[PDB]
Amino acid sequence: SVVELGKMIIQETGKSPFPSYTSYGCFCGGGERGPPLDATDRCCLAHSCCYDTLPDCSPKTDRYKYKRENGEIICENSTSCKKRICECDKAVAVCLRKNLNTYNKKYTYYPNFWCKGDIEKC
Amino acid sequence: SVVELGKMIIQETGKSPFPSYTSYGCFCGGGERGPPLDATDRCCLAHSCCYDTLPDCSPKTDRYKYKRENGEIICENSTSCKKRICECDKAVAVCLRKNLNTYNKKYTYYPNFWCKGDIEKC
Amino acid sequence: SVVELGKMIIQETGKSPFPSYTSYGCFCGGGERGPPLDATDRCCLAHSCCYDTLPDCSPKTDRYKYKRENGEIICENSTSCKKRICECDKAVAVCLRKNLNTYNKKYTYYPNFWCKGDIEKC
Amino acid sequence: SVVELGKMIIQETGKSPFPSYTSYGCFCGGGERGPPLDATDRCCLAHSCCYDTLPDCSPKTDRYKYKRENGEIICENSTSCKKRICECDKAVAVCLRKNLNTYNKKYTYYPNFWCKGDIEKC
Amino acid sequence: SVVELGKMIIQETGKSPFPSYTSYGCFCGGGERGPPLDATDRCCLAHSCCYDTLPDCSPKTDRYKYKRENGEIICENSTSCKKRICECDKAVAVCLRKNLNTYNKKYTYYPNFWCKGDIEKC
Amino acid sequence: SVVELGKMIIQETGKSPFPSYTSYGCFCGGGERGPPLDATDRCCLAHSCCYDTLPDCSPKTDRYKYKRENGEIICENSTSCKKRICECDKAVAVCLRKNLNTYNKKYTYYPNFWCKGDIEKC
Amino acid sequence: SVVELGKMIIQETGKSPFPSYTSYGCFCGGGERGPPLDATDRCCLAHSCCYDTLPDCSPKTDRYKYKRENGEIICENSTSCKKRICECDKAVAVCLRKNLNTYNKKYTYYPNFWCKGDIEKC
Amino acid sequence: SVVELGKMIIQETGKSPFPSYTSYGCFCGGGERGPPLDATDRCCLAHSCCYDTLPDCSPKTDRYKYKRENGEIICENSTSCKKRICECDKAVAVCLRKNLNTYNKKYTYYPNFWCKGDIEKC
Repeated sequence: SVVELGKMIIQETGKSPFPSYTSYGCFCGGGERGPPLDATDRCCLAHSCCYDTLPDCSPKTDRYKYKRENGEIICENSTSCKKRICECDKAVAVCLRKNLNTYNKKYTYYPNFWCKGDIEKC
Repeated sequence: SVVELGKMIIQETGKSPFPSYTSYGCFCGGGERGPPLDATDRCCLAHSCCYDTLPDCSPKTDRYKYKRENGEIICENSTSCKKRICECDKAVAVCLRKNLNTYNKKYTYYPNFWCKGDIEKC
Repeated sequence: SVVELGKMIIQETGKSPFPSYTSYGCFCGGGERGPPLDATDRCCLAHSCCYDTLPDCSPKTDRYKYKRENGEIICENSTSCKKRICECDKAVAVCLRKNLNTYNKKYTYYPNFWCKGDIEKC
Repeated sequence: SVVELGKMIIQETGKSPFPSYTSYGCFCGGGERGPPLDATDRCCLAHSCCYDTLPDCSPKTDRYKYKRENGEIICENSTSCKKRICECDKAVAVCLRKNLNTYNKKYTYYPNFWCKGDIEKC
Repeated sequence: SVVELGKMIIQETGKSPFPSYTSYGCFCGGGERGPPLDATDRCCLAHSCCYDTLPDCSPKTDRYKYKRENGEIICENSTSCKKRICECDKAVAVCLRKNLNTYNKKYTYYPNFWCKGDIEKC
Repeated sequence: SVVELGKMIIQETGKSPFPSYTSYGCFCGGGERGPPLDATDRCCLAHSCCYDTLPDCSPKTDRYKYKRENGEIICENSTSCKKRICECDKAVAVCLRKNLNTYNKKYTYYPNFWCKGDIEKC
Repeated sequence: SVVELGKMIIQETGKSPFPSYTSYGCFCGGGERGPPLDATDRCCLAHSCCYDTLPDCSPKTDRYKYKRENGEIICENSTSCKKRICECDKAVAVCLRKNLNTYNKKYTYYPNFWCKGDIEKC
Repeated sequence: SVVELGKMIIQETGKSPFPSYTSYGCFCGGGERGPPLDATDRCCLAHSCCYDTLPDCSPKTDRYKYKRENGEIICENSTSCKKRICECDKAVAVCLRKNLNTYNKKYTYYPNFWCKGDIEKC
């Protein structure tokens, strides 16, 4: 999925996952302590929470297929995980895009240890 | 603490002290002679005045901790100075955030002949 | 003169006073306390000093004329002030051009805690 | 000719003649008093002198044609005037392009009353 | 009094009269034909109409003095023309500032022959 | 007309054809293969389609006149083409304006592998 | 290899594929129609031709490994395709580097009517 | 020592260690595999090597002080470690400033897993 997630993101945002979103805020690129800095950071917390609903999968290595149809990303259905994993990544990509309006260049590289809130729950 | 103030600013105003505020107007990042240029500048003058009520502390260097509850910055209490230095910084970060609407980038490189009035009283 | 000087700057350095020099370091555009930041800043300190040798003139507001011959500035001499003022300006523009090799853009918005030392003597 | 010359210019430099060259330096867009500020301002003086040798014609207005064979300007031979005005324009567009490495954005808008030099000899 | 107007303008807008306003739109820096390109342009048409209520004087030349005061330009009252002229100038400067939020960088240099509208009536 | 269109674009969108629209999407400033990128791009496709209904005209070179009521563009009549070509341009110019809210500066330098869809059918 | 190629571009040129090359001229990032704008573009054309001698492969997607030894790129050999694809990439990366001396940023957003010539011969 | 080194950095280069050098090239912020990407990157390697000559100390953590006289860093000698460490930090700070002429913003964030060279031997 790392490959698929990356593709979806440059595609939906115009920004290369690395470094625009790999360490943005408190949750983009991983993280469990916030609170979130902004909406973009929220998209990331949601994404993680999403992956957490797929313990029977390997969201990072699971390769899958997806197509575009009238602007929307269409997830394949060959297998359960591929579909669900794709849906997680599809959602975060669309969310990042819908939130590009408040994307903050200076939040792109945010020191993880600055996030000291309690561990998020989902 | 100058370090903690920097976080508050980054997190609150959404800008990084350097270069957004280290040279803003007659008082941001330093300065004693006015008159202040705008609301933002005045935030810094007030900040400067707040520090003058802590002659028994070292606001620039005394390191302190803070937390974020309900989106609000909550100052620690291990020592009165840390508490007091922290409250000064919180106010300036919030005052800067409140006045982003009149933030003028040019005051970040103002004419060198501008801050030549007489020292402001607190 | 302030007008004639700017055009000198413009023709000699290729840069417009604003925002290239009106706020450079501790002395360009104004300032009494250093220490100067670099060769460029020192050109302006020397310019400040040069002006101080003309208490019988109005360096900043007494207009004058000058020509260019063989690519060099040639000051007029209708009045003595006009001549001496013009010489001061010609000198700074030449020093500015000459030091373009160390022109630092960041000194255009240096930290507000710099330039707070002794007043330089001419 | 305003058109052909116009065409050649953006084609060679990539800058829209107006407002990029119509008032650059002392000689772009017209001017007899210098001295030139840089190489670009000199391409425009060379241009003017090339038109000065067409009392044979109306170089500013006369219309003509030219081709782009192997990335270059080839003038037509329809009539002497047409052919000789095209060579004036071809020469200045190439000249300007060749000197783009010293084109100064702050010379783009240069007031001609700053050009005190005596009328330029060819 | 092109001096007073010039000063008022950088002071109020941060922009050098030349070249940021000397040829902006259809009316900045002269013009009887619009329509105005925008708010900024409308400030200028206003200014020139103001000057038209002064056949009584010579707006572009009668020198005068003003006081900045508490952020509000304050005109002098030695002569009528100096007061009337100064008021027309102040108004255009405050108008430009107030409309900096729509100042268009590519309207800065706008060819006058593109303004075909009828002769503007005040 | 290409000139007349450009003026229309500057007046209506507040953006200069170059580099704002000369390279936008798969159709602005040229292109036949889609699929169009966004609303701005479809304006151009439509525009290009509008030109196909004028096979007996030379829309790119045929010069025409037009006025401006208050803000509306009014096309001349001298000939059938000038009116028809002009209406085509007024159309795009107005379309480009109405869709500024989704104008994507990145589509100005979009991926070189993006316009391989099928030749669009008007 | 698109991923490996990009990393070679970053390494060899110091520019990221986006947006420095993904839309450069008629061939970088894609395109089959010239004429090629310059040397840099021509590197891409040669690359495209290089990719064509690999119909038995999936140059764009077959991932490979490589090392940097004494300043040089050293391709892998696990399979023939991986070796050949890598050699194609290495040569363009180096080629792109070798021509940084004529890199033109405007070719990053060239006119949309600029690459509709003949399909180039390999 | 993260304080001393951090301070030396901004002071010498004007760039905030984080995020401008905390992950630059293959060696900034730590790392043992290259090869180095450029001049800047080598400074860090040389810095890592310097620390390696101090196994009897704790260079990354050990605190110490320094002074700035006439623009140079002056290390203290309270203990040997503090002196040796400080000279390491100073060296890298100077090295960085000295090579800002090639600082590449595309290298500010370089994926460390892209550095596959053999473990550097100082």
